Amino acid sequence: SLAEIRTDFNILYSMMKKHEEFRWMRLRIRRMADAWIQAIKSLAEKQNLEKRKRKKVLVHLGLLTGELVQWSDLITSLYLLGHDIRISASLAELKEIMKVGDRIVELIYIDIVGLAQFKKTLGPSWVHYQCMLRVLDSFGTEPEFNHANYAQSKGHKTPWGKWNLNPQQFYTMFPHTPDNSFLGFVVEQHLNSSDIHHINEIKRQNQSLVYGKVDSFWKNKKIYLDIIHTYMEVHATVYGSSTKNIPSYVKNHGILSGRDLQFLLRETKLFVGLGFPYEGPAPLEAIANGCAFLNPKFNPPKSSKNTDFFIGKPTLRELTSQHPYAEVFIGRPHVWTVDLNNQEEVEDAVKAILNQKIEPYMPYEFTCEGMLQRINAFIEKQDFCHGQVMWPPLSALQVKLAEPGQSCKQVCQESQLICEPSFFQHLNKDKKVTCQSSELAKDILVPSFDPKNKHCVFQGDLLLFSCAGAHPRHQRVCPCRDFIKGQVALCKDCL
Ligand SMILES: *[C@@H]1O[C@H](CO[C@@H]2O[C@@H](C)[C@@H](O)[C@@H](O)[C@@H]2O)[C@@H](O)[C@H](O)[C@H]1NC(C)=O
Ligand SMILES: *[C@@H]1O[C@H](CO)[C@@H](O)[C@H](O)[C@H]1NC(C)=O
Repeated sequence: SLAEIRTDFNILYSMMKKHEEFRWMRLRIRRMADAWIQAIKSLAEKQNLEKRKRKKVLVHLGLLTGELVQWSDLITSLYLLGHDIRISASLAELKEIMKVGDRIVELIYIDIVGLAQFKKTLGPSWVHYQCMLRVLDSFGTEPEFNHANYAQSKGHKTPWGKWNLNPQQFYTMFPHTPDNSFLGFVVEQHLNSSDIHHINEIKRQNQSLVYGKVDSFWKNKKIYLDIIHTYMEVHATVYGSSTKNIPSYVKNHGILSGRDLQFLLRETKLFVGLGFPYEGPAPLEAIANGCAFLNPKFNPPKSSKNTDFFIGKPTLRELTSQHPYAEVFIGRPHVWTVDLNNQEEVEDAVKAILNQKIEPYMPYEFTCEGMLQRINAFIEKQDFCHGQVMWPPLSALQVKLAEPGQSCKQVCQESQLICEPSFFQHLNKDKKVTCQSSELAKDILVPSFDPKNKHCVFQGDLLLFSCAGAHPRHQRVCPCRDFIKGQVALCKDCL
């Protein structure tokens, strides 16, 4: 009934042998297995992992009836932590795994596809298991969209969301929506021992490498690159089917293996964002190998509102730059977020970059070990099956008052904290805000204070608490917590 840190992928490998569909994940796991095992050992030496209940866990990949990376890293983490995993990837496997006053599973990891299938399967008993769902939703689901009646009342047209879960049951690829939990993935290193001793030998050159494998992504960026070029060589890894948009002076390497790319990143001073693709791993991989990242700034920020790429998403989350995580959670000196319309700002950033030495940096949360700490913490401390939650600890709460036009998400972030939605239920009374009157409302923007009238508005619907949302007129009362540098998902007391 207690859980045992596994270090032998044999049992796993036979589990993942049972479908061709799993081959790509098998290969990923096999490749990283040494890193994965050093990780679980290393964690078990800095953390007592000896006192944990073995949990029976469904995982259902509707996807199989980016993602597969996260699935790989999740499934692997569940194994190394010693839990009893039932992988399903078909209606029949799911239907079999399911069909006294007990529960047949304690955790369920699933994607949006699988959730429709899970619901259709369990029918009425849905409710007996919904507190256990952990929904892999890369782009996230904001409370305004999760909550069906309210979405309808706001006239939202997207068929997505409307599941009425606790929004912390949504698991995202990057920490962009603090209404949801951050699961993430591991940024792979393709370097063995001989490469490590060789990684040293590589002398870094005053040369740039452009981010983008496709000629399309380069379109109308000549002015931007010409500024880079002024000061350093410009290398690419572009699939050269067409080169219509590639300046003549670009030194193309073509598509490289992960191994070869990492060696190239080691002789590169600057990795250059073109503005697409949005929040991918490549810039983390660059920063890890000691490159700086030139991060195009978005004015206005891009969202489901103004960008065809995001239309229909059940979230109004905005991108302030091509890589908001790199912008907010790494920043200078490693990351230089700059407006491409501001030619002077770009030139300055490039001049500044060329005159600083910066050490490599991989955030703890995007390693095998950080991921294991992070998932272990969610499994051991995050329970929705016993009503209102007590983790993270209330000791972590630090209230801020967002000014009109500012979300709780922003006010916490701008003060180097993260909005913690589980603290919202404790902001129910005024005990620099004193009310002369209060009312109840079912709105994502409350609790709110009107400092003109000294009128407070409290949340009347537990499912409408939102880190997301700004009041045009009023101040929002906001629950923030501290977080660990490199491990945003946790606070210091979160232990
Ligand atoms: C890389 O550049 C370092 C600093 O560069 C300086 O500023 C740029 C804008 C130019 O003015 C450049 O000539 C200056 O040195 C140098 O200290 C260093 O030698 C260079 N390293 C390599 C690998 O070439
Ligand atoms: C590292 O990988 C390369 C590339 O295939 C291989 O030839 C080399 O022998 C490896 N070195 C070690 C120490 O595993």
